[PDB]
Amino acid sequence: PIEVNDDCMACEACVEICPDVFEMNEEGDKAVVINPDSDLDCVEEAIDSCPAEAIVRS
Amino acid sequence: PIEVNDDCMACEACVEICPDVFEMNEEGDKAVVINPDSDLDCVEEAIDSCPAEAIVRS
Ligand code: F3S
Ligand code: F3S
Repeated sequence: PIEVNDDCMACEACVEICPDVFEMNEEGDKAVVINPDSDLDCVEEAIDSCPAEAIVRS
Repeated sequence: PIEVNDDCMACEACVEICPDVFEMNEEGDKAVVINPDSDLDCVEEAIDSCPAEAIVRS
């Protein structure tokens, strides 16, 4: 499944690109995965758009 | 890791009991796991307190 690692810089590109799969935590300093088994094509876009390369498939 | 399945009834007991691990999604109808690898003891409490038995360890 999809995970956000500790390299997250809170860029929030993933939230803008794929809102159905990524949300920011309450603190607002790390993205959260709402559906870790998503097949949406925006997932690939979010991974490719993360500067921190924080989004991975485990 | 910890997951919330589709049986979630949005009881939000998990959010009250272990706020560092569970948050509600934006719609507010499903809990989200902020740290799926957490070892906090409140995780066990949240699992035990979920009426829907929606929280599991995969
Ligand atoms: S830095 Fe974090 S907020 Fe999203 S764009 Fe990369 S996972
Ligand atoms: S119903 Fe859902 S909101 Fe939490 S208490 Fe059970 S996982």
